[PDB]
Amino acid sequence: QPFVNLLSKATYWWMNTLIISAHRKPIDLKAIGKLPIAMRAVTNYVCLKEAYEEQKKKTPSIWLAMYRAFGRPILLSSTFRYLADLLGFAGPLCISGIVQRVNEEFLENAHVLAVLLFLALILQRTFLQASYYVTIETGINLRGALLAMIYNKILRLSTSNLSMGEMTLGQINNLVAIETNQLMWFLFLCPNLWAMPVQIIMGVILLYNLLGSSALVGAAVIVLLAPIQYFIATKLAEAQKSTLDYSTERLKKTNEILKGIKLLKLYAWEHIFCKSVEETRMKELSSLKTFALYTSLSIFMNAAIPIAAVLATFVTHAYASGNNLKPAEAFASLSLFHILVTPLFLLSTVVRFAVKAIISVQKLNEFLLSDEIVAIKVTNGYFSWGSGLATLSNIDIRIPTGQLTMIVGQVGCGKSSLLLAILGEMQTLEGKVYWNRYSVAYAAQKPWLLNATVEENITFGSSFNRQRYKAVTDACSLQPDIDLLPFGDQTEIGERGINLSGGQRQRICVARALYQNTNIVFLDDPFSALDIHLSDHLMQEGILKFLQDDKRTVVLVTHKLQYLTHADWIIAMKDGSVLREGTLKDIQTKDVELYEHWKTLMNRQWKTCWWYLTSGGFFLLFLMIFSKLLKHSVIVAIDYWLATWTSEYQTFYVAGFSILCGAGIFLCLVTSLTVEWMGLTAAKNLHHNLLNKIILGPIRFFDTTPLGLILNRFSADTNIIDQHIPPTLESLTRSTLLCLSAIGMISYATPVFLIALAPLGVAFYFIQKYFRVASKDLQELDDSTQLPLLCHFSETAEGLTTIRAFRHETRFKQRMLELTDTNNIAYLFLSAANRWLEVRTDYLGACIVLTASIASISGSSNSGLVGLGLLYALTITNYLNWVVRNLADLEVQMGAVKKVNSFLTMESENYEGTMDPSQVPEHWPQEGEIKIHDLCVRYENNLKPVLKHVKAYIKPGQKVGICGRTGSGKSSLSLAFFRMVDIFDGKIVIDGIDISKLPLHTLRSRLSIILQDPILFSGSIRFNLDPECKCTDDRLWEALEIAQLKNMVKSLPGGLDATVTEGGENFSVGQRQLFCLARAFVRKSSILIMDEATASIDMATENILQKVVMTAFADRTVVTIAHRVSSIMDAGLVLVFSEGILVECDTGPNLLQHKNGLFSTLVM
Ligand SMILES: CCOc1cc(CC(=O)N[C@@H](CC(C)C)c2ccccc2N2CCCCC2)ccc1C(=O)O
Ligand SMILES: Nc1ncnc2c1ncn2[C@@H]1O[C@H](COP(=O)(O)OP(=O)(O)OP(=O)(O)O)[C@@H](O)[C@H]1O
Ligand SMILES: Nc1ncnc2c1ncn2[C@@H]1O[C@H](COP(=O)(O)OP(=O)(O)O)[C@@H](O)[C@H]1O
Ligand SMILES: [Mg+2]
Ligand SMILES: [Mg+2]
Repeated sequence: QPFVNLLSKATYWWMNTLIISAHRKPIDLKAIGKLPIAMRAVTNYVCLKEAYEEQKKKTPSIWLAMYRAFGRPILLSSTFRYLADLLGFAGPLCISGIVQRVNEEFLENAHVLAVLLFLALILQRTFLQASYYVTIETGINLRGALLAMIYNKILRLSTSNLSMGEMTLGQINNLVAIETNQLMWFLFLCPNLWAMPVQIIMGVILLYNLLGSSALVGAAVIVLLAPIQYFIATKLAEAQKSTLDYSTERLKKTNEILKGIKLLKLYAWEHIFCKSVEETRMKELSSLKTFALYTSLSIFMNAAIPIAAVLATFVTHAYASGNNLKPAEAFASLSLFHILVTPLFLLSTVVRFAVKAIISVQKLNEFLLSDEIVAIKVTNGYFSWGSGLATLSNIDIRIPTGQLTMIVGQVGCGKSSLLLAILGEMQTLEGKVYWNRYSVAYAAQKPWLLNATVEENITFGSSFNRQRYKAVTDACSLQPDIDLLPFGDQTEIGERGINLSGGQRQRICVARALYQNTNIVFLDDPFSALDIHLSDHLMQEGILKFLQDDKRTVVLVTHKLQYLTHADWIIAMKDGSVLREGTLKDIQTKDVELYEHWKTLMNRQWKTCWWYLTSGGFFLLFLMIFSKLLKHSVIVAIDYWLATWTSEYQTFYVAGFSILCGAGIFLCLVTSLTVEWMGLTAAKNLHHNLLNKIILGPIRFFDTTPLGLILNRFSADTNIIDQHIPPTLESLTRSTLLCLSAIGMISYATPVFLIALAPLGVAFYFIQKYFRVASKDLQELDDSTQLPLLCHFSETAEGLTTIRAFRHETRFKQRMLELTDTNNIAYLFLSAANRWLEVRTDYLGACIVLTASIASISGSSNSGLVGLGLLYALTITNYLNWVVRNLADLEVQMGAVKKVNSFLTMESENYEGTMDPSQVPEHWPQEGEIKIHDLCVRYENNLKPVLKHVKAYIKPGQKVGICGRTGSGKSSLSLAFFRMVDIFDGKIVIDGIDISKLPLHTLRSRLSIILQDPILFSGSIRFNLDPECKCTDDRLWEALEIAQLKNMVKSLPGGLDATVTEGGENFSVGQRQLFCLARAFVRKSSILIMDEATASIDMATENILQKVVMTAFADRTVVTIAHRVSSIMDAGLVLVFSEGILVECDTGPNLLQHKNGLFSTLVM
C-alpha cells in the first residue's frame, strides 16, 4: 500500500484535482489548502534564526547558517539528480545496442533492450522531476524565512537620519523585491553546480568510447560553448541594466504627465510634453537593440556550435579512422551531443546566478548590521540622534498622570526630539525615562497613511465601536471630509489610496490615538497644517471632553500658547534644553519674562496573437516563419544524411555533409535574427501609439480611472511585450517545429507508428488543454499576492516610530507571516503544477519512445533509418514539455497586448476644429471680451448642467469676479472656457468667435489659467517657462522679474537654465505660485483665469499676487475666483453662481447696494 503514497508523491497526483478544478472554478486561495506548518514562514524563520544565532555564538556567515538550515533537502535533491543523469545516459547506450542488434543473448535482444529503455526513461524523469521539486520546496522555504527575517530587522531598525535616509528606503524596498529573489533562484539551481559538470565529464567520457579519438575534436568545440555563453551573458546584463535605467526614468516622466494631466492640457503643450518621453523612449530602444542582438547571438551560438561540433566530429572520423562510420556509432554519439547541449548552454546561467547570489548575500549581511535600537518621569535627559553628539541636553521633564501636559517651544528647540526620546527612537546617553513601557499612541508629525480604509486607519487593529468611533469622528471633525470620499469609511487611503490634502491627512492619525484605549498619548503638533478653528474645536472636545472621559494622560507639543491655559501643565524647551517646568500659574510667577515673551509672540498674529505578429509588417512575419521552416529542413536532412552515409557499413558523403551543415549554421543566424528583429518592431509600434492615445484621452477618463492601473500599462505590460514575448515566441516556434518534425520523421521512418499516434495525440491535447487554464489562473495568483507583500515592507519601513510607539510590532509581524504564507503557496503550487505537466509529458514521452523502439524493430528498412527514428524519439521527450509550458507563458503574455489594444482604441477628445484655421487670425483673444449665450455645462454625458442658462456680458479689460457657494458651479465654469467640460448646449463667444467652433489646441494655448495649487515639472526653469520653446529668451527673463522671481533665480546655480525638482519641490509653495505668473505673461493671452489663486497661499505672498495682477496684467482681463470672497468687493463686474444659476450679477458695491443678496450674505 505505501507504494501508492510513494507513487502519488512521485507523479504529483495530488495537484491533479486542483488542475481539473481550474476548469470548473478558478483556482483560488480558498481552493488551495493551507500551507503545512512544516513549510510555514514561522517554522522556516525559527530554524534559520536558530542557525544564525548559533553562528553568532561562533561575524556569523549567512551562507553557513543557510546550509545548516537547508542542507539535507538539497543533498537529497542532488542524489536524485545524479540518479537521473546516470539513467539519462541509458539513452545513447540503448540506442547503440538496438542499432547494433538490429541489422544482424539475454541482454543482446533488441526487445529486451527496448523495454529496458522504457523503464529507464520513466525512472529517469520520475527521479529528475522529483529532484526539481525538492529544491523548489527548499528554495521557497528559504525565501520564506528571509522575508520574515529581514522584516524582523525592519521593526528593530533605527530612524535616526544618520542610519536611515532616502537611500535606506532604496535598499529595503529592493532587498525584498530583488535580493531575496536572486538568492532564492540560486537555490533552485543549486544542485547543477555539481550536477551538470559531472554530466559534462561523463558525456565526453562516453563519446570517446563510442567513436574514438575523433569525438574529442567534437567534444572540444562543444566545451567552448559554455565560455561563449558566459561572455554573451555578461553583455546581456550590461545591455539590460542600461535598458532598465532608461526605463526607470521614462516611467518617472510618464508619471508627471499622468499626474496633473489637466494642467498640461490646459496650457496646450500635452503633445509637446509627451515628446520629451519619446526622446528617452528612443534611447530605451537603443539599449534594446544591443540587448536584442545579443539575445539572438545567444540563440545562434546555442545552435550553430553543436551543428559545427557534429560537422567537426564526423568529418574527423571519416579520415582519422580506417573504419567507416557505423550506424550505431553515429546515432549513439549524435544523440549524446543533444544530451550535452543543454548542460553546456545553461551552465553559464548557474554560475552567473552564483555570482549574483554572492552579491546579494554580502548585500543582505550588510543590511543586518544596520543600527538597531506623574505619568512620565525623566530626570537629567541626554539624547542624541547618533553622531556622538547629544542633540538634547539638560532634559528634565515631568508629565503628571492623566493630565494635558502641553509642551511649548520655538522652531527646532528639540520639539519633536523630546517625544521620540521617550519612545526609545534615539539613544539616551544619560538619565532615565520612567513611564510612571505602556502602549503610547504617538502621532507622526509627518503624514503616513496605510494603503487601506480610513476605518482601519482609525481603528488600527482595534475592535470597532461606532459610538466610540462617533465621538472620535466628531471630535476630530472627520465626519464632513468622509462624505466626499467614494466608499466612505471604506475608502482606501495612502499612496495606493485616494490622494488627500495635508490638513485632512493629519487629523486621521490623531483620531487613531483617541481611538486606542491607553493611559498615555503623545500628540505631536497635529495643528501643523490645520485651520485654527478645527484645532480649537479639537482642543475643546477631542483634547478635553473625549480624553478626560477616558481620564488618560496627554502630552501635546504645541506652538500656540493661547491653549496653554487649557493645558494642565506647560513644558518650555529651547536649544534642546528645558527652559522651565511648571503650569501657567507657576511659570508666570517664577518666570515673569516667559509669560510676557510668549504673550508677545502670542500677540503676533487569441486574435491578439495574430494581431501582435502583423504589427511589424507581413514580410517580417513571413520571413520569420518561412526561414524557421528552412532551418529545420536543413537540420532534419542532416540527420537523414547520416542515415544515407552510415548505411554503407568516402569524400562524397563528407562533401554533401559539409555544405548541409554550412546552410544549417547560416540559417541558424537568419532564424535567430528575424525573431528579435520582429520583437523590436513589434515592441516599438505598440508602445509608440499607446502614449498618443492616453494624451488625447478625455479628462473624465483620468478622473474615473485609478492612477495605479493606467501606469501599469507602461510599467509592467509594456515591459512584458518589449522583453518577454520575443523570447517565449522564439522558443515556442523552435520547440513546436522540433516536435512536429520529429514526430514526422519517426513516422516517415516507421509508417506503422502513425497508428500509435491516435491515442498519444489525444493524451497530449488533454494535458495541453487542461494545464493551460490551470497554469494561467495560478500565474495570476502568484502575481496577485506578490505585490501586497512589497507594499507591506515599504509601509512598515516608513514610520516605524508609530509601530514602535503603539506596541503594534507583534500584530504587524503576524500580518507579514500570513501575507508571505499566502504568497509562497501561490508560487509553490505554481511550480508543483508545472512539475505535474513535466512528469505527465515524459510518461507520455516514454510511450513515443516505446512505440518507436518496438515499431522500428519490426521494420526492415535501412539500418541507419531505424537508428534515426530512435534518435528523434529521445529528443521528443525533451521538447514535448516546452511546447506546453511556453504556450501557457505565451497565452498569459498575450494578456498584456490585449490590454494595450483596448487602450489604443478606447477614446479621444476631439482636437479638430470645424472652422478653418484661416478663420482665427494672429492674436485672437486680444480683445479679451467674453460673451456667454444661455450656456449649459455638464461633463458627464447624462447629468444636470453644472452651469445652467449662464449669460453675463463681460467688457474688455474687465477684472471680472466670479464666486458663490462652496461647491456650487464656481470652478466648473473655469474649465468651460477651456472646453475640458463639454458645453452640451448654448455657446461661448470670445471676441466674436464661438469657442466651440475652433480647434481644441488653439483654445487651450491662447489662454492663461492658474489652478489652486501650482505645480512645476522636472527640468529647467526655461522648460517650465515655455516647453514649446517658441518664445524668445528675452521675454523669459522679463516674466520672472515681473513675477518677482528673477532676483531669487539669480542666486540659483545655472542662472535662467536652473534645474528644478519634479513637482515644484525646490520652490516653496508661495514661490510655486510665482512660477505660474511667469507663464501667464509669456502667452500674451489677454485672459487670466485665477481660480482659487489665493487659496493655499500665504497672506504675505498673497499681497504680491494682488500687486502683480493689478500691475502686470492691467490690460488683461482677470476672471478671479477668490478663496476669500472679500477680495471681490471692488470688482467692477461680479457674478454669483448658485445651483448653476447667475443668482447675482452686478458691481461689487452694487451687490450690497441692490439688496442683501447671496454675495452680501457671503461676505457678511
Ligand atoms: C523553479 C523555477 O525554475 C525551475 C528550476 C528548476 C531547477 C533546474 O535546475 N532547472 C534547469 C533545467 C534543466 C534543463 C537543467 C535549469 C538550469 C539552469 C537554468 C535554468 C534551468 N531551468 C529553470 C528556469 C527555466 C529554464 C530551465 C527546474 C524547473 C524549474 C521550472 O521551470 O519550474
Ligand atoms: N530623527 C532624527 N534624526 C536626526 N536628527 C534629528 C531627528 N529628529 C530631529 N533631529 C534634529 O534634532 C534637532 C531638533 O529637532 P526637533 O525635534 O526640535 O524638530 P522640530 O522642531 O519638531 O521640527 P520641524 O518643526 O521642522 O518638523 C535638529 O537639529 C534636527 O535636525
Ligand atoms: N470629479 C468629480 N466628479 C463628479 N462630481 C464632481 C467632481 N468634482 C466636483 N464635483 C461636484 O461638482 C461641483 C463642482 O464645483 P465647482 O463649481 O467646481 O466649485 P469647487 O471646485 O470650488 O467645488 C462640486 O459641488 C462637486 O460636488
Ligand atoms: Mg518637527
Ligand atoms: Mg473648487
